[PDB]
Amino acid sequence: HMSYTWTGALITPCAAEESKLPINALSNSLLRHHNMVYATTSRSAGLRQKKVTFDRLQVLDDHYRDVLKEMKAKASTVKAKLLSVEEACKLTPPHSAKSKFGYGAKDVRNLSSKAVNHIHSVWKDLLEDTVTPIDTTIMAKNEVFCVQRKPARLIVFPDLGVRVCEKMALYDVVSTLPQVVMGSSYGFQYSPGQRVEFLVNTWKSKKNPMGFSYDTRCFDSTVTENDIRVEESIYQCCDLAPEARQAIKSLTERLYIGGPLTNSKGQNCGYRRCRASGVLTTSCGNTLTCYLKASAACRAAKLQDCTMLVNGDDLVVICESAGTQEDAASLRVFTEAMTRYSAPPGDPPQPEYDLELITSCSSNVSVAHDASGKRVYYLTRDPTTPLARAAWETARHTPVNSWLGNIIMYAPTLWARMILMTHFFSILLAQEQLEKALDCQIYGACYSIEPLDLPQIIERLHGLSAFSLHSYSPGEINRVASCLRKLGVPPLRVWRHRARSVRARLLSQGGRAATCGKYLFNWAVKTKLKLTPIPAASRLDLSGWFVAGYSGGDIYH
Ligand SMILES: O=c1c(C2=Nc3ccccc3S(=O)(=O)N2)c(O)c2cc(F)ccc2n1CCC1CC1
Repeated sequence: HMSYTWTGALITPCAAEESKLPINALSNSLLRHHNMVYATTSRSAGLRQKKVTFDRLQVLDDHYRDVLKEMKAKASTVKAKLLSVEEACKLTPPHSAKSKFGYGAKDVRNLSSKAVNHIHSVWKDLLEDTVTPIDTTIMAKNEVFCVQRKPARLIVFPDLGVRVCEKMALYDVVSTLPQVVMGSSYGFQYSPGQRVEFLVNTWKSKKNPMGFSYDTRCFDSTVTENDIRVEESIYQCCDLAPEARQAIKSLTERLYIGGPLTNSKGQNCGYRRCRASGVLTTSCGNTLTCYLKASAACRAAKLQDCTMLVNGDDLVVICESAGTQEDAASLRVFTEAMTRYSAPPGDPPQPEYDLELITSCSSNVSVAHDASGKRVYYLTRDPTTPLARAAWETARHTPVNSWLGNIIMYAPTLWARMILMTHFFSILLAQEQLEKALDCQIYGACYSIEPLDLPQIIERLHGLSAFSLHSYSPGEINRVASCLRKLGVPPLRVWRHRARSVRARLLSQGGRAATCGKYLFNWAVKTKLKLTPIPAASRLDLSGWFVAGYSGGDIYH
């Protein structure tokens, strides 16, 4: 029951790929250890293929079926609607990969006759045929990391026409069903601050809290045909139009369960029998399957008063401690059960008795103080990957601006405020591009955002306290400082000096620019200004933000 079979044809690129960090006049102001930063390319795709190709065995017991029955009971309450062709078209990113059949994303977005006629033909084919495997493209992702090299991850996706049809059939389902089935355990319904609140309140709900993260090794490749059919059975519990039931069956049989892999040159590379990383249901499917396996494993291990938090393949569990020795024993049983369910561990899970020591969604809770001196919890992460990616983006325009996503999601953090805000506002100022909209990605969806709207966006997501936090923990400060030394980034004292300059330059611009100076860089002046609620912030349409995850799902706004 192999995750993949291969022909020996290579996974090929679409254009020249760079692995070495490009350097321009701005690079050394941010990062001097250029050799630490690299991008993955198709040259490492063979190594990735070896890692993700293996046999999956699955033994399913009564705990698994009991949890599944409960999930299906909750799913039965969901009513989901078909999207119109127009609605689905307007969800397509402007720079989404063009179709092989003679039209592109902008043709889709404009509702061109050619595009709309083809989408109708694809839809009719889904209704009429529930058996023929749907072709997919396989490509090596180009992502940036700091050394200590990862092989490229693989992306697998069907044609643009099919992607639009997935939205028509499943957008409402994948946006609504997860929170109904999993309630407060569904992670993608939370902003960063909401996630912190849930984690803190859950920790406090236990007499003697214990928590752990669980890392499944190569999750997508552990997902079996069984798993994908079980997912479909959950979708079909919803109140759906008959037409939608048929399209969902067809997509499951023809696309989600598996299909042929074609490289960028049109050659057959092999066949997939595990999760595709580039379909609409990747996020919802991984979340449901992870929750199902983990909930059943909790029961196997007799964990007391378990509360889970699930975002795709990323899992956190907080429960009542039965003692340190008993806790470690329970985790072994948990892992054994997950392994039987085809979710074997990467790193073995570790019990933690301090909430700040748990990492999940690459992040941890930490504590700072607000302007009144109150202790406030907030979400942070190790800044190594953010800074490596920011270095790349200093010298190259990319389709997704990680620095922008990171400023939005980690606005309250020491590193996002002192380094990312300072560095990028200085660059944009110099080019007068503050008002130019940029694409970023949050929970898998693409947003087009004007940097000048950051103050209002931050206030809405994090509150005004994001502009006032200070007295960060020694642990957090020490981690940031050591990261800077590692990458050869100037120390925080240099960044404070630069932020005073950037703040003054923004204030001299007037308007929204001055608001950025005032709010984003109040921390850099000795005599702070008041900072009152921004009237524009109460006006922003942040509907669609933090409802669901759509990683690989080709979703825009
Ligand atoms: O977890 C993320 C995700 C995210 N997490 C995921 C976790 C598991 C599966 C799929 C995703 S995903 O591809 O949908 N995206 C982001 O897209 C993200 C983007 C930012 F710009 C900054 C931080 C981000 N974080 C950490 C923030 C923490 C509240 C959860």
